Amino acid sequence: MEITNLKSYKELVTLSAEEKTKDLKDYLNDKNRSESLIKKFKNFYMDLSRQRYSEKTLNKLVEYAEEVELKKKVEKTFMGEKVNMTENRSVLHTALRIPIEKINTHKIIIDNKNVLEDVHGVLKKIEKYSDDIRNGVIKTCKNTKFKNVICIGIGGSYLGTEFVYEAMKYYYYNMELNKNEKDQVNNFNNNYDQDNVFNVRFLANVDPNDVNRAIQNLDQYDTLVIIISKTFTTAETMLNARSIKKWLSLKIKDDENLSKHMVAVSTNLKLTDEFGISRDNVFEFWDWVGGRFSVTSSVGILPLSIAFGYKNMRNFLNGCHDMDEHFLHADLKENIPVLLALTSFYNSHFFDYKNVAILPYFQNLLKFSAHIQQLSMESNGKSVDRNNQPIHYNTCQVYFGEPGTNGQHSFYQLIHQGQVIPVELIGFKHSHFPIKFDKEVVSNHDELMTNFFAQADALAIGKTYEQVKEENEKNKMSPELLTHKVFNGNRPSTLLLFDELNFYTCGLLLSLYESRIVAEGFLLNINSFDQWGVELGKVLAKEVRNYFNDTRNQKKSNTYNFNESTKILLNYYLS
Amino acid sequence: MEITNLKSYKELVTLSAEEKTKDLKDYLNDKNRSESLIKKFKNFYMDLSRQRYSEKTLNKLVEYAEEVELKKKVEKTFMGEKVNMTENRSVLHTALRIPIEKINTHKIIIDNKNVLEDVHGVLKKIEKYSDDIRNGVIKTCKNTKFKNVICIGIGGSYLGTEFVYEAMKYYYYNMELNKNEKDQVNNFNNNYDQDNVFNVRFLANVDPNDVNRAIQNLDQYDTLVIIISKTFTTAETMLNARSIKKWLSLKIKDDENLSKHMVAVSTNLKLTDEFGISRDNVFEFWDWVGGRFSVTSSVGILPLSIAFGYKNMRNFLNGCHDMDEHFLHADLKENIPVLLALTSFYNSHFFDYKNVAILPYFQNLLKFSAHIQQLSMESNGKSVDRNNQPIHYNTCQVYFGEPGTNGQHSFYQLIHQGQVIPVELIGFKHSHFPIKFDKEVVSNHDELMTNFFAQADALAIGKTYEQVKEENEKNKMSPELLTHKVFNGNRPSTLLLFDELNFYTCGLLLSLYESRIVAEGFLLNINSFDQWGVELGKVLAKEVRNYFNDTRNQKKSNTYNFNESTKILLNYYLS
Repeated sequence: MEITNLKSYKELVTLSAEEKTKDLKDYLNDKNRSESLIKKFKNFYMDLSRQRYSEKTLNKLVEYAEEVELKKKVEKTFMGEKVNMTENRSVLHTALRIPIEKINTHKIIIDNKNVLEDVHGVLKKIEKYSDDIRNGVIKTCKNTKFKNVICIGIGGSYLGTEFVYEAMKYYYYNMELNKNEKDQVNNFNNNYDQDNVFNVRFLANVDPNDVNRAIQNLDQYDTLVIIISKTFTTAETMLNARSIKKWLSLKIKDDENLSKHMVAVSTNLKLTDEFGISRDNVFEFWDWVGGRFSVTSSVGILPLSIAFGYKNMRNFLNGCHDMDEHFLHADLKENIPVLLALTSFYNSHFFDYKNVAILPYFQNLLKFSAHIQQLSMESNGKSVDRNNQPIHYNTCQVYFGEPGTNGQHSFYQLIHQGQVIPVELIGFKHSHFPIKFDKEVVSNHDELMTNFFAQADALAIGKTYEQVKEENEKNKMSPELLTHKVFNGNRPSTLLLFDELNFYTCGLLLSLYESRIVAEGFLLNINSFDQWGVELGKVLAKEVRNYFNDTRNQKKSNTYNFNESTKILLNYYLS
Repeated sequence: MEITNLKSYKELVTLSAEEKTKDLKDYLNDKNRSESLIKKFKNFYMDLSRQRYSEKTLNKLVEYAEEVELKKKVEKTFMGEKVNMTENRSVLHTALRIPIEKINTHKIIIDNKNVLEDVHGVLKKIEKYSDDIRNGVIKTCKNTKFKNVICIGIGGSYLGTEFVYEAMKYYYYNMELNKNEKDQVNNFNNNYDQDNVFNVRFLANVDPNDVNRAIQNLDQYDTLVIIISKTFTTAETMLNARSIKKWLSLKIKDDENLSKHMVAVSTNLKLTDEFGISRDNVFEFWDWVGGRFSVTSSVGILPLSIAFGYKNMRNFLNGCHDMDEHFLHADLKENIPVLLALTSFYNSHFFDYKNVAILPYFQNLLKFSAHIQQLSMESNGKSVDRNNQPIHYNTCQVYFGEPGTNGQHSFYQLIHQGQVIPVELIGFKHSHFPIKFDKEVVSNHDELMTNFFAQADALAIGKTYEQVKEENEKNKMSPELLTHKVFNGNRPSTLLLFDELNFYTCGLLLSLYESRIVAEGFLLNINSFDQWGVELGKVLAKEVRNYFNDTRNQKKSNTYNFNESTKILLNYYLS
């Protein structure tokens, strides 16, 4: 039986029909409702009050989570049970961030071995290697300190890493290297050309234009190359790795010097060996770590500990861990990722809102949305349930976004007056670079933040035809045009307000979304952990590859059966 | 009367219901249909064959364009008629790219003046100024050549510019500065630290973290600052301008030296004067240039001619112009932007596909999607028709995307197996940085391109349960799991294949989308040219601004009426 047949789902269909006749502006006058829909965990508030439900409807959503046995399923995941039912695998990204003091108390036995011993064996290796790179114990072939890091990887092998890298770099440069303090503003004399300011680049696209971007103004002698691929056979990553090895070899000709400049994050020891990577330079991860959940494994912990130091990355892991513990243990009504997943499920299923806008009011979060896109869409963009039945109900929404105020000046016209798009706004009390001049009405960070509060309220409340008509008493615009100025309101939003974006809080933010996606897959009754949808395109691309090979070299080999359109475009492409 | 009442619309409702029972795989075996749905204009092919229509249904879409008088409306726009009916304004971004030889033959008289004289007066000023900056005639306060350009502007004042900047920079560095030739590959010795390699930065967010990113490792003495704002009062832009002027003044203390480092793109001559910008340093644009259509005015032409030289920008303008001429003059059945707009309208209205994925298989197009998002969403994300009637039918889709293969490794799981998302794939025959090693099966650019063809075909054809079952004869996966591997297909795509991404072709690409959006607004019967939806959020943010001002300074002023949730979060934010 499908989720749509559950008693609590059928009840939500009728409750949502009544919710559609209610205005958010009226709900926002109820202080009791606001107090119930605003939750606090550590250094942050989550505000669900601008969502189209009464406390009674949210209680029914909790009854739905109970009816699908969400807590039982989340617990099985954390315990190491084979919840990835199509690949028959465990899902243990949460084990990556369990701290050393819990190695025995929080043990997870897979194939008669405590997996936390493997987790910590790798983390100790990263701490040592990154400390050695940063202290100049490990040097380049010219006996100098490394200055650049090229990370080569696709999808999950870099998206999470780039999100964290861009989010944290200025906190690290400003608060740590430049020792900026909260009472001080206008730190324009901050130095960015000093020790341990690594020029980190992500070589993700197989497009050779991306190799061009990766190598731009870099000296091979200052560059460490990290190749991220579980199999060490990934087509794009490995072609990029071979290309970057050729670039390194333009200057670094000796194999032993070349091995000082290359590292791998992989388990294929045979292939890393063949590539010329030393054994001390291979960092492992496990099959129970999904690509889109891999940033807390060596995939992200190794390049981020090189860039920022292991101590900072340990704090990030503690953040992930504390949010994981909250997700597992908190009662559903007080469980932040669960309530966020229930809200998303409610908007998509009962209002048919098939989009989510991820809008952090923080420019350093410019790469967060791109990571959330894979994490959400690749996990939950499915059409077959956990009972192997093809399904027709809504699965994952389309996720998109740009940091505020950028997204605000780009596409909010549609968010206010076009199709309804639920938004998730993320804001902080403090900047990574506070600016304030004496004559200004507000600090620049306060100016940014006026929009964080106002946008959420404008979406919820709108502006009626009569309010537009009242303002027109002075404007005197032609009255037939007034309809163009109406804001219907009832456009939902979630507000996430943290005190500061530090390493610990960035961990809380990552785990919050990883937890939300895991909870949502169980609510949708789909497998969040596989990705069978990526196969067809790869198979067909291999056929085009062979055709390109035979055509470019004018050498017959393979049989081709291209459709009529592809034959016309291939002829143009190859002429 | 609404568009939904038109004879041809009512006919499309019934034709689309039959189209839903037809498979793209069958249509793709018809060479005649493929030849009809593949169009050629200059140096490119547009392939509409993987769209869910027969040639008969596309002819009905053309009858719909005729019934809404699309050609009459497009002609009125090009002629300078006040088609922006809510603001009573002309829409003349197409006049920005009319070449000098057509100044009289293609004249447009607005307020008894040929607007082409104003267009060319500004273009001549840009050519002279950019030539002078690039030849070192115009120097810094230290009598050296400028090295950096900080563009300060929001929304339309930078999105188009950043798209073109990122798209063209490597073509300019590789083909022009390094003189790379098409027969040669592996140009790893290309030099990027030479004359006229400008370090262009875009300061768009009011977040002070963006000021930090803009000034990172820059010397005030090498930096030219361009402030882009029609009114010179835009809150975010002007706070950023004041902040950057303070940063410049840390080293450049004299007003006359400060004026050598500052330029404005504005019409408010009183305010540019007050800011300390010299009269020769103010570049004008007109009210008939919409922000999201402003890249071909001084907004984009000035910073891009500094970065690349006016001659390159003149070729970009010629590209825009040639596509504009095609859009205006081509018969509807042979009109590329019209057919693209009709396809978009058809997918959204008749299939209820409310999303568009913009997927260029070219890393240098990494900023194209962000520009297309504003251009589409802000123009067409409306809910009131041209007859001032509130409407309930679909308007602009949600636009999103990442360049291929990046987007491919991120969210294509959903595009293949989750909700149906029409895609627009953009590819080139040549790279900006060709790479090829002797032992490789294909050049890196060919490897990228195998995916361009394969993805379009995989989306169209899918893979049936019986094809999955046949492959399982060897794999022997548990048979109940086979449903997870099915690809339903019939997922539509448009392919755009150009020979090369040069300045002229980048102009063709920009105009193609500007033309498509203009055509689509007329098909939707909405006003593509206004943006009343941005008002409410600004008004409410000003109230939060005053509250922040009174609270931070502990000084009473204004009356506040915040809802119950905002009061709770404001208290947290301010404590």
